[PDB]
Amino acid sequence: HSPAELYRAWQDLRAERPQLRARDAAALLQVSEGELVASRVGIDAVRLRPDWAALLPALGELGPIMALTRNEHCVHERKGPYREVTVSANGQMGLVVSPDIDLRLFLGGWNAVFAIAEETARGTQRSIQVFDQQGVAVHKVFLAEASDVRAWEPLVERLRAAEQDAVLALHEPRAPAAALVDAQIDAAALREGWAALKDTHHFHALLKKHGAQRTQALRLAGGEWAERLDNGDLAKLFEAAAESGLPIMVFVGNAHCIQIHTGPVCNLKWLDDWFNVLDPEFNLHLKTTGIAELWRVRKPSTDGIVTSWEAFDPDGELIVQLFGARKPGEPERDDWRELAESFKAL
Ligand code: HEM
Repeated sequence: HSPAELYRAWQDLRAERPQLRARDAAALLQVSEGELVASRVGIDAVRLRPDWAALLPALGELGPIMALTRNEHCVHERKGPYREVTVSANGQMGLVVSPDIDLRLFLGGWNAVFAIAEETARGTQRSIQVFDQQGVAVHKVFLAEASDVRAWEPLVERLRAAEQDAVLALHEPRAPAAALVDAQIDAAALREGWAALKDTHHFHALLKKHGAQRTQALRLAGGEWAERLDNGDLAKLFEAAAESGLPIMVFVGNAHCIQIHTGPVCNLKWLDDWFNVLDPEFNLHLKTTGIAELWRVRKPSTDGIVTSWEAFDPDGELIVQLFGARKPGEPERDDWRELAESFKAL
């Protein structure tokens, strides 16, 4: 097929199935979302340069936006101004640090970026959308009610790519080391290192060190460090936290982007298999059925023990993580720890 052909095929599908979102439609059309979006260029999308160092700070020009980051089973939507942005010297790491938009950006796999200005009945819905080497969405930022609409066009023109294009280059997915079996992991060393952890940020390196998958290490850590929970407990913890006003942290990401909410959750709702947070500045959409394992995890650090809940899919990938709200230098709060431990292990 061609990009003109793809665009047409998609519009035909959406006419048939207006509930279908871009990501769903792309799958039905047997292409990546990135490809689908590129089929839009010259119609209602403009391809931008992948110049993250200029683009990311510039989004701050737009005022309050909505940032959307998801994986297969969980969608995180947070509202606020896109600041404060810092991008590393080597241009491979980005941060957005603020009480609202709070992001960790791993720019290396970021491949293509488009500015979309989509006709609505009456207005136009504008978004910046980023895609990875495989065409899978990385991160999106949506203009909303309160955005500075006049920043839009100058931003697009400044970042507009020379070759507008509608094809999109994609790379074949890169090496998966085969997992070791549990019996091949040095469990004592891993536990020793676990006990020695000084900052929750060092966890990743610890896994790399012993060659263990994250779920695998939890399994081998022992009950004092990690315990499996009934999968249905996660929604219940949200419900209990809603009940008390406890400020929590909710981490949701994919291989290339992590988005964080800090604060309480208040308004919660089920719709079918979806468990939802539905607050004015924060929406969360969790497909509970996609959760294969749920762990309570405890990690030592310089600020003391940090307790979190970590939900995984069938592939061993993290859906969402919960912590208590905390500043580096402060220990976690008792109310959080009490709630996190209140639930019975399997
Ligand atoms: C700039 C200041 C930063 C602040 C204030 C911050 C704050 C936090 C806090 C409070 C937590 C949870 C509580 C704790 O574990 O101590 C956390 C966890 C985390 N942060 Fe950061 N962070 C920062 C920078 C970064 C950076 C640069 C990265 C790069 C990836 C990152 C990635 C993570 C990840 C993955 C976790 C989850 C840890 C786990 O698995 O236990 N953060 N951060």
